[PDB]
Amino acid sequence: MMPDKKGYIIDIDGVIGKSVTPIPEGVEGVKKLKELGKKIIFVSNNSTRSRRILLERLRSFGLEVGEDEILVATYATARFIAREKPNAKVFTTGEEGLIEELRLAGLEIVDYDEAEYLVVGSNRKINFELMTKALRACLRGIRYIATNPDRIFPAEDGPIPGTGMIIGALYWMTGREPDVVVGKPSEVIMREALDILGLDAKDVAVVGDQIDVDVAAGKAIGAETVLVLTGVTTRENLDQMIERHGLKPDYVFNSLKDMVEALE
Amino acid sequence: QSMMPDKKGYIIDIDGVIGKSVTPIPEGVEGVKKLKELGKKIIFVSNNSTRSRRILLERLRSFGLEVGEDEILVATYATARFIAREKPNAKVFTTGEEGLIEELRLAGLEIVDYDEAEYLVVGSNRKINFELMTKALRACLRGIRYIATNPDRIFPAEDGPIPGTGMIIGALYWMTGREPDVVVGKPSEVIMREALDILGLDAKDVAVVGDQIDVDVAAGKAIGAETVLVLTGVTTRENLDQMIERHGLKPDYVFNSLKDMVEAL
Ligand SMILES: [Cl-]
Ligand SMILES: [Cl-]
Ligand SMILES: [Cl-]
Ligand SMILES: [Cl-]
Ligand SMILES: [Cl-]
Ligand SMILES: [Cl-]
Ligand SMILES: [Cl-]
Ligand SMILES: [Cl-]
Ligand SMILES: [Mg+2]
Ligand SMILES: [Mg+2]
Repeated sequence: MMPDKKGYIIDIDGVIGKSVTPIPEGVEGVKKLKELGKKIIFVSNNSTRSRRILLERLRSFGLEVGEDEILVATYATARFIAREKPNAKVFTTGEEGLIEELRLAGLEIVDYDEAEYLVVGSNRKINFELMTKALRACLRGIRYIATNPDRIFPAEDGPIPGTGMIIGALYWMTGREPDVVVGKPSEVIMREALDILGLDAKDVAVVGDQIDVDVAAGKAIGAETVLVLTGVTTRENLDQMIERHGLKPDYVFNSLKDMVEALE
Repeated sequence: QSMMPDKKGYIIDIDGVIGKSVTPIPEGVEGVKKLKELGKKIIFVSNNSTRSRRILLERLRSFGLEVGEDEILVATYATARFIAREKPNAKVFTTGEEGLIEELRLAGLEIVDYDEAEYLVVGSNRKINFELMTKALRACLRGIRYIATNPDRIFPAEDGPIPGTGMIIGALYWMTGREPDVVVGKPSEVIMREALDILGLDAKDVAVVGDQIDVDVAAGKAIGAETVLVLTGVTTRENLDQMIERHGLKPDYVFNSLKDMVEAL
């Protein structure tokens, strides 16, 4: 059996690029998928970059990509809120790229005492007072959205905290988890992706480099899952990752290029 | 019971009882003076993870109290000595502030980076940042022995709730699945049994006095000591029933202030 579908939900980091640098076989793979006429949407959990920046990044990899072909957690979070409550007042722990999207969606950036929504995103400049403000917003009982649940972001010099750090802190202090988690493996971003694709899950494959994020995301919407080995998961650690995370992908390929070549 | 039975010793919380931050509570200060005149053994037990024993001694003396080193057991000191006893000169990595670092050094411990540490020591830090949390994460992931100064999730500061040391505990648990191996501060038995061992008294002869049901009353219950709640701090006459209900525990005695407890003997 081959992973031959009408549409593809494709993770960026570890599949198509690593930070600002392209993964050559990932790029080749996406180009050939596009040439075959498949519908593609890139889905990213990035909580600090705007849709604009990631579109520019993909184009710098040599890809032809339109606005509708990228769904990033910053944008998806802002949108989600704007649909619920146009011009909502939001207090955020997050960074400029998230703030950019919140503003583009018509939302008003305010302090915790004025907020209608608490929006948790990662912040490299997080500090004790921002955490105090988030704590108090939490205790006010206002609607609480998180951009993505990632506990640990796998970086080259080692693990660093993800948005999950703030989520964890707030849960421990108040007993409150987010009302809504947007990013993978949440169904929120995934179902929005299906919507944008205009396809049901049976006609979609979800492609990524993390079993706990991408494969779990596919499982959550009942789409077939493809794990590539160009990112976090390797030939060396594959069996251990399957064990650690408790899920097996439907397919494993060295890179996206190999997945596409399996369609011929 | 409106009257207080005569205990040989007292474990007394500071914040909300004797002072609020650097400001004395006159009825608390007077209560301590009177207990000392009665010849009762006293130890102040504080969950403060940012201040050294040196600084809290100075603070109590600034309230006009005559207090010795052995009469204060603060979580910074208690944590450092707990570790040093287990492993003299242990290498430690900490998230804490200068006050904790001071006590760790005074106990003979070596402050090192996360990759060399034998213990992870979690204390609150008002200058907490992403780099420090990265370091803590990595120390935590190594599986090394992990001690927390105190478990307080929320610290009841004068101008509204602020995060406690439990913020960092919470973050690390969520990211790694690990809770501290040992929690030192109240309501943990660790600091409380050390207090009993400084007093040279069994719990049956000691009352534990504080302003928080979830910390001070819980602490006394954990060692089987009678509990006294004063109303000079977090708990008030107005919110008392709400606090019993929220925290799920009843103190043995309630007095408006430490002075009133002492007068009821
Ligand atoms: Cl980035
Ligand atoms: Cl990304
Ligand atoms: Cl392209
Ligand atoms: Cl993240
Ligand atoms: Cl203080
Ligand atoms: Cl204190
Ligand atoms: Cl200090
Ligand atoms: Cl604290
Ligand atoms: Mg990835
Ligand atoms: Mg207190």
